Amino acid sequence: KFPRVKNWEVGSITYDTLSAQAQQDGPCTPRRCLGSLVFPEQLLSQARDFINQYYSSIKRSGSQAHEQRLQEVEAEVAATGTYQLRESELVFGAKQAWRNAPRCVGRIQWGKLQVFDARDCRSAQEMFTYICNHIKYATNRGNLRSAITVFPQRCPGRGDFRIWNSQLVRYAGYRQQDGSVRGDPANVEITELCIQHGWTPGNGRFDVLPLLLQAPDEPPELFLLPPELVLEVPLEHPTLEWFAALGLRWYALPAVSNMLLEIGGLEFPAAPFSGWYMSTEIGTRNLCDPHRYNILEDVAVCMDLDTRTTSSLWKDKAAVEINVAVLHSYQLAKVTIVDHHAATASFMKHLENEQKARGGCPADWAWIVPPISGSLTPVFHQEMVNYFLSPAFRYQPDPW
Amino acid sequence: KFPRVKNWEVGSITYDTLSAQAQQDGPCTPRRCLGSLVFPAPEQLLSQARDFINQYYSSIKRSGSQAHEQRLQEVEAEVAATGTYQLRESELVFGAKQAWRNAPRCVGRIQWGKLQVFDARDCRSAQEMFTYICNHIKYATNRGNLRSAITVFPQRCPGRGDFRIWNSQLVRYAGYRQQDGSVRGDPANVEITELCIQHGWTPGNGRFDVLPLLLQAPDEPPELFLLPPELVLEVPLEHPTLEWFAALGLRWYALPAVSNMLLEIGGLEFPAAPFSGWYMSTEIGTRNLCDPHRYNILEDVAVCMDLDTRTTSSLWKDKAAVEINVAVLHSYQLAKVTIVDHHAATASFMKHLENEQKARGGCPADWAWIVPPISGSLTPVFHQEMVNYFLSPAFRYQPDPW
Ligand code: HEM
Ligand code: HEM
Ligand SMILES: Cc1cc(N)nc(COc2cc(CCN3CCC(F)(F)CC3)cc(F)c2F)c1
Ligand SMILES: Cc1cc(N)nc(COc2cc(CCN3CCC(F)(F)CC3)cc(F)c2F)c1
Ligand SMILES: C[C@H](O)[C@H](O)[C@H]1CNc2nc(N)[nH]c(=O)c2N1
Ligand SMILES: C[C@H](O)[C@H](O)[C@H]1CNc2nc(N)[nH]c(=O)c2N1
Ligand SMILES: [Ca+2]
Ligand SMILES: [Cl-]
Ligand SMILES: [Cl-]
Ligand SMILES: [Gd]
Ligand SMILES: [Gd]
Ligand SMILES: [Zn+2]
Repeated sequence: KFPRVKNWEVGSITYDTLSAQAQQDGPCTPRRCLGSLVFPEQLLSQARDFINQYYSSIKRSGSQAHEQRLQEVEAEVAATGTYQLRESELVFGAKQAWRNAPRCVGRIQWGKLQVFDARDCRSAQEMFTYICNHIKYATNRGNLRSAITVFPQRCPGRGDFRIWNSQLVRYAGYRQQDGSVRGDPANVEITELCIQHGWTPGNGRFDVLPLLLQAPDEPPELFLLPPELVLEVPLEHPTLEWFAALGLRWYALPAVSNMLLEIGGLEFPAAPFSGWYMSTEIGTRNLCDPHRYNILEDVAVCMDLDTRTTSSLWKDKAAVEINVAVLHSYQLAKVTIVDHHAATASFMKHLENEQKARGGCPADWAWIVPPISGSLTPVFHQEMVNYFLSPAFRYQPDPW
Repeated sequence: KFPRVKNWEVGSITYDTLSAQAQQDGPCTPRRCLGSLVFPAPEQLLSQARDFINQYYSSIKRSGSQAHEQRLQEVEAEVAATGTYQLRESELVFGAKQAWRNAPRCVGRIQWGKLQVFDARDCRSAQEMFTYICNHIKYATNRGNLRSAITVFPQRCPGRGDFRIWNSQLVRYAGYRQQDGSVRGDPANVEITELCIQHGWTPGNGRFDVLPLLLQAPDEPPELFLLPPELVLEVPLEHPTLEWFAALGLRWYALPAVSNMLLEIGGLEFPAAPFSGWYMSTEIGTRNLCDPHRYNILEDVAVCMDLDTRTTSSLWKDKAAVEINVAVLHSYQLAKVTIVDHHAATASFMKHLENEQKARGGCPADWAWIVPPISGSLTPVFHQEMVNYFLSPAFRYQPDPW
């Protein structure tokens, strides 16, 4: 009943007792495992259990304020069918939802998160101001700070607050008459929407898209980001002088804007959150994936590698140097970044901390292990258990 | 519906209808996924046997034929009289290929139809067992042009012990528990090393001493057999442009030959059935030489490369690991020993998935084992969603016989 979990480098054994509290159901069955797939009024009951967590979390369970909050939420839903979080409960739910994210390797940071309460928002012009506060605060001139801004919860009968962009900062993706893409291929859909709802297309490879913000029961509105607000890093290499001339750049702040936040039965469909980057996210996935910028062969040609036989490992050598360029360029510009060795070493520490805090830690091995040098990191050798705890971030249908 | 599967590099979508035919259950539940864990009766014999016979007769496009009806009836009668049955030779060849085809953690399954099957079911002693194995090693090594092969020893049957091969692989390097607590040699092989000494093997003291074989005939303690040095093809490691690398004095063996799994065909179980293919270079380069709990040479190579090992942000570990993998591929190709790099291996596996989709409507695959241990997202299988499940016939783990 309690999964035995082994670390093969060390030989250490633990048992995951927290997986018993798995509140929902994942995609796997005894017949088949689907862990590799990317996407695979009684509201009182969720509301009740989250409060118990909260008061247990502050060592005030069954106590005075515990029983009062319970009858409070009961009355609020009885009167309207929904209820309101205390600002502190909102802070706690935000951090827990990060803490419970099985696919995030950055969770050693989960206690330090800046929660911006924006539930008093209405109109997209106010969304936009909340967002620029967030962006300015989180960027902090390159010394990055984690943050989330929470827009009003979904409620019955009412529209919804949605940010149509998947991230707050995204490069455009233009299609050409030869079928291909100039810019970021992942953004061809959001880019044509931006154009169609007003935006004037640039023509470069790193044109920052506008924001398509949507307030309850109106069409979305464009909002162009001030250029001094969006901090970017020109990519250069410590020793390959031609690398800079490739013209590659990326942005400082990874800020995800299209995931739904869920707390004690409440659902916040706009709650963007930001941290800082792991270097492999930029250098390996964003620039070297075949369906993203796909620059691997360009760099290999420039390094004078032999590209007509797979066994010279030219793909591997070019990838490492692109990651070195990324790390060097962010450091040179004093923008917070973390390499996959340091990050995976801190996730090991987080697993050990959580093994003592709550008896385990939900983790998705395929997303924890970095996309280069897998077995050179300690998490490759760590067995992991993936389950869904609440509160949580979840994917959600596109707003169309 | 069946599980919808997506390739993110191409955009394409398939449905894995084959998984619906999964018999034995895996370790996952709707509560929790254990996909990352390494190691998580007459009427059931007949239903497995029946299903296997049906598979065979589909393979040769003779389903429903008279021979198909008669072989089912034949198997039914033998189980009713003896409680077990015997495979025809053709069923055994087909069964061994299907088990390979069904193995979710093997990336080299493009080759599953080209497998040499040695029938050793009439083996009667440990000496005959050793002779079958030397012939296997000789056939498969083939002086460096490796050929896939399996030797099937007699099946488990009631009232008699199993044939077993105590070694996990036919060729392994000794790992000597050093006196100060460390290890000289391969640390993965400390247990089997100590069992060889205790069974009368006089050990050496190198880092690359080939272990002898411990073979167990039914109801008998294991017997010790020395592999003839001329049978064990080994490759000295050198680097194409790092001339000091040869001074490390690194070697690895040509032939990867797994000897401790159980083969299961139509309900029958073969506790000894060693199989061998050829290496993927990351198994030697990354895992066997750079795992911290294996030969753990990564820091030493990095210093000799004059890399800045005092901070992770220079990516010295990645750089050294690449050159170790370069050395392995260069050294095998120089010695004329078959080897495949992880880009070629994973590209051929993508071709296999597409054939299997057309042939059977799916393919069981364990993503964490198919994605190679370096450069994952640079290979195409990284971006391929996969469904993991158990089909039979199958290769299975089994308890250590001691
Ligand atoms: C502060 C430093 C952080 C680092 C280095 C980091 C790193 C990562 C990485 C590498 C992933 C895998 C994403 C991918 O490659 O597609 C991920 C996923 C995720 N992160 Fe973190 N992250 C950080 C902060 C945060 C914060 C502040 C939150 C929320 C409060 C968060 C919530 C999540 C969630 C929900 C996912 C899952 C998204 C998905 O499934 O694609 N992370 N993170
Ligand atoms: C012909 C070239 C072959 C290549 C390149 C190859 C490659 C591999 C690799 C890289 C793995 C992962 C193993 C690890 O990381 O330890 C694996 C596993 C496996 N292979 Fe293959 N293999 C080949 C032939 C064969 C053959 C001939 C068989 C059986 C007839 C076979 C059956 C298996 C099985 C059962 C596993 C999984 C073992 C486990 O669960 O630990 N392979 N193979
Ligand atoms: C705060 C933070 C820090 C950090 N360092 N990194 C992240 C990245 O978080 C995500 C990354 C991705 C990319 C993976 N992929 C994109 C296309 C797809 F949506 F189709 C499937 C998922 C999707 C998400 F939703 C995410 F939250 C977030
Ligand atoms: C035929 C063949 C070809 C090839 N190219 N390669 C292989 C490697 O097959 C295995 C290799 C190993 C040793 C590596 N390691 C042992 C401990 C562990 F079990 F924890 C994880 C795997 C164990 C197995 F069972 C295997 F099938 C086999
Ligand atoms: C198909 C496969 O599940 C998919 O490529 C996953 C695998 N692991 C990943 N890991 C991270 N960190 N990010 C990803 O987008 C993915 N993608
Ligand atoms: C804990 C983890 O599952 C373990 O280290 C696995 C990961 N993936 C692997 N994949 C392959 N092919 N071989 C392995 O030994 C492993 N080890
Ligand atoms: Ca045209
Ligand atoms: Cl990104
Ligand atoms: Cl091996
Ligand atoms: Gd040049
Ligand atoms: Gd040289
Ligand atoms: Zn699973």
